Amino acid sequence: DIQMTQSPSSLSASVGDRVTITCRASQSVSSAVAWYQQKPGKAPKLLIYSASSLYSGVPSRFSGSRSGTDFTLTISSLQPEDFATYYCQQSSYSLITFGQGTKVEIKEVQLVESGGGLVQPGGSLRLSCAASGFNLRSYYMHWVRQAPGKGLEWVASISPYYSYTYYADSVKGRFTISADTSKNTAYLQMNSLRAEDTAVYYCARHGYGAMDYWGQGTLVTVS
Amino acid sequence: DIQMTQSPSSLSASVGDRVTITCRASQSVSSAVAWYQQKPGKAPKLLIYSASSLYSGVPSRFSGSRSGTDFTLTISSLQPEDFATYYCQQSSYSLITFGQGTKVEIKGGGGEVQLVESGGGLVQPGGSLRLSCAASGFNLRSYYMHWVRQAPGKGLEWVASISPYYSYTYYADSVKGRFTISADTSKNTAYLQMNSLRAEDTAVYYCARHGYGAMDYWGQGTLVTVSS
Amino acid sequence: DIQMTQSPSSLSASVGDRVTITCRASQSVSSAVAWYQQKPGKAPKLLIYSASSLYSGVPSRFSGSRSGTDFTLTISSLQPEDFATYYCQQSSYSLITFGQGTKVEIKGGEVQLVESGGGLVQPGGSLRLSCAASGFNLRSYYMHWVRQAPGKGLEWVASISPYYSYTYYADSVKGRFTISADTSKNTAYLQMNSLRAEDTAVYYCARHGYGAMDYWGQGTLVTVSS
Amino acid sequence: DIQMTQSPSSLSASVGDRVTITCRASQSVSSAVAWYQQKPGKAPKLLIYSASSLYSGVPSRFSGSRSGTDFTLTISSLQPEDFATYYCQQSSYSLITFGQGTKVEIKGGEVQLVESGGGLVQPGGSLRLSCAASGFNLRSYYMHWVRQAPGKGLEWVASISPYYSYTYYADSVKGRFTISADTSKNTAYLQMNSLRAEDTAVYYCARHGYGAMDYWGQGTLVTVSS
Ligand SMILES: [Cl-]
Ligand SMILES: [Cl-]
Ligand SMILES: [Cl-]
Ligand SMILES: [Cl-]
Ligand SMILES: [Cl-]
Ligand SMILES: [Cl-]
Ligand SMILES: [Cl-]
Ligand code: NA
Ligand code: NA
Repeated sequence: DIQMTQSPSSLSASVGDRVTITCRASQSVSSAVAWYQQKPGKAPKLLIYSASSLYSGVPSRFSGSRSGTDFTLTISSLQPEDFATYYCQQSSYSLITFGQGTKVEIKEVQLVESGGGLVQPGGSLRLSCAASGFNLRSYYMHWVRQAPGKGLEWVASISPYYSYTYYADSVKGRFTISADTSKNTAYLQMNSLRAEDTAVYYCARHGYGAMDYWGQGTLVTVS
Repeated sequence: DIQMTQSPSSLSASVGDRVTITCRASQSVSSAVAWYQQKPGKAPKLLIYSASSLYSGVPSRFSGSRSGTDFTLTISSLQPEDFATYYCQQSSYSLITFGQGTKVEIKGGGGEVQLVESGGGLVQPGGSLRLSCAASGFNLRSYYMHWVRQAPGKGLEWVASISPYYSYTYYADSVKGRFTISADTSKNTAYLQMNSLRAEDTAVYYCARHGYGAMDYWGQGTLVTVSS
Repeated sequence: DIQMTQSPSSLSASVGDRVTITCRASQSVSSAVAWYQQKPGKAPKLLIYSASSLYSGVPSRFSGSRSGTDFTLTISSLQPEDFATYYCQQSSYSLITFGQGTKVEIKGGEVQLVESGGGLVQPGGSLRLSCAASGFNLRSYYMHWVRQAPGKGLEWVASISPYYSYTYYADSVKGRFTISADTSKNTAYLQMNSLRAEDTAVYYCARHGYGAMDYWGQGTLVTVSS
Repeated sequence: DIQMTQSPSSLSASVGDRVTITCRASQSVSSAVAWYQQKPGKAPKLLIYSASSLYSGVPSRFSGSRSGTDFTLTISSLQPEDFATYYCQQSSYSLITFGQGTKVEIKGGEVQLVESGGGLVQPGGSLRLSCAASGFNLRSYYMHWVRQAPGKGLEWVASISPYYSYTYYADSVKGRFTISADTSKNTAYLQMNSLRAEDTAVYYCARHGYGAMDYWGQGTLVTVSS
């Protein structure tokens, strides 16, 4: 006797923004509505119960309202730890249902990797890393990869202005790192692809004998 | 002077949803605020002016609001032609400014038939790519699946097809020996392996489902650029 | 074993006109002919299949015919939303082919803006963009230039006032761009000097109205690179 | 010419704890050591560089140390946002390497729910899930099972009432699943019969509080596949 339709299914905002998520109750309506937050890999956490009551310990920028059939969760000033999937729940005397969930996502120096995908062993693949906010000719750039569930593994680096290259032993003679200064883009040319190459591939900018700026990564699955 | 901050920068929604987009004026405020809709490849179109006046011909499901510095565009029930990017605009007596834009994208989609291509990108001649087409709302095991491509400013060109239950493949002469079509029923996904790419392969690649001796459902397409 | 020759490749018509598009099957023939509509930036949409069957949800003003090797798509009364490109498809048991397409386009009285002059230059180069207006007296309105870098948002560039040609510029183009207008020719211009890579964008010209921009041109692409 | 060995591979701690992570350079050694934090599904963030320099905007509770070959990251007082995986990095003039990583995990308050029994079955098979409760009397609360298919949303499965053991079921599992409890042993159960591919999911146990579900277990994975 209850049904909840949640909107939007995802949204991207910036830190400090005001975000609203709606759940429309299209059958029986009551105030027995709760909101949950779920971080990737973890169980849900209760935010609000009885449609508008703040759960003990939950920060005050979360609040809930009901107007007619519409229940709304408002995050008043979005914080970096707020990025998660949010669910509404409605309860009747006989049933419980959940809305479909809303993914809330983040977003100056910027790096964007592309090129990943599901690929066949033995073939070749080019990865790209598009830089903005800086001239990557003036920086060492790095590729670092991470197989699923495993650690960071440095793959290759290329030097500023002279394009000297450095490689991990594990990819030497198979991978070539390069860059197009005119396009402010760095590249990774992967040859003779194999199962160990399955990984998220990150591009990172050198600073301080370290890597201070990272892209979000592109997934390469070899199968 | 004026400055506008638009949020969210993007949202995904479904047909029937009520969607709200905010623009905060951080300086001078008047009700001289307008909203525009822009579709890909197209000029912007005016939706609302003077913060709440609907422009002639715009559907009544679009409304504009103001509360202090906060201006809002509301779509009361999202329709399939509403997926676009939206911009607010503020005018002063000496300056014009726009918000950064909000993209409204289609969600995915439930039990509705949907095709989503991916894998496009820029490659040098001789390079290779593998396109994927992820199906939702139906099992591609039961249907012929097609790839069709369109070079910029040119016509539709059939690329390849793959049959159900038997995996028989069919290719245009222009890609024989270079492209391979396949399907993975367990992932409900079709693929186009593209080897030995040349400049003339530059195009938007669409995946399409067979129905009625025709192609009844189509993806949004993925762009492939082959350039030296 | 199939081949489709589609005619015409383009045509100009008015709302309310009857429009017909033909595809001749030059090789084997069957009833397996379909017709599609495609609008700029969108995937094709199926209109008719098996030469004459109307696809669910398509308006009845669309119909498909066949006489011999010739298949025809008829739009009994063109509506504003029908301006688009149309394609026939033919299938055999071994092949699919598409006709080359027919663009159905609009032809007075209506407000129109048409930008031109875009092109590719090196940093430090220059271009003059022009915006030809019809349907209204450009001298009576504020005219604007707005640009959009690829993948990015709209950015106001410059405005010119009616009757007095007072000019207004965004800070990013001050001292480099000049807006002007020839009212006797109903054309606005954007002289773009000292170009830099960040000026790369589609440039639109827009008419002022209601404190906003009610009519825009289709834009002209400017690319600056070394 | 460089190699880092990181320990522990994982540790469990509470908010307010002092926590230390060690990386031993077993080959050439220098001050060129950095520390990174990474949260699930996100890129690493730089914390410390040159073994002891705090990157701009990193809280002062993070500090880095060196004793000979051993490099140590210390979090003086663990905060909720610090539960993450941490990595050390060493650079030479020719190579970069990373430690194997340290997962820093929350310990468990008094309330715990622990699901077990998840596993792999063929369509038509059966499983019994267990939910062990501690820190509260299960007899006095509604208990719920809620599941989540990979990359999808929460779906309520079943609930059982306190003191009278009334049961409630989702339509999608009616006639296949049975929820039960053993109050004397503080355990709830979900018997899952006649399984199908669509039942594949992480299954959570949850305690009723305030008309909602105030405590959740970490869930147990069920995979149904031919
Ligand atoms: Cl190499
Ligand atoms: Cl490939
Ligand atoms: Cl060929
Ligand atoms: Cl003809
Ligand atoms: Cl019909
Ligand atoms: Cl009609
Ligand atoms: Cl005007
Ligand atoms: Na010139
Ligand atoms: Na059932």
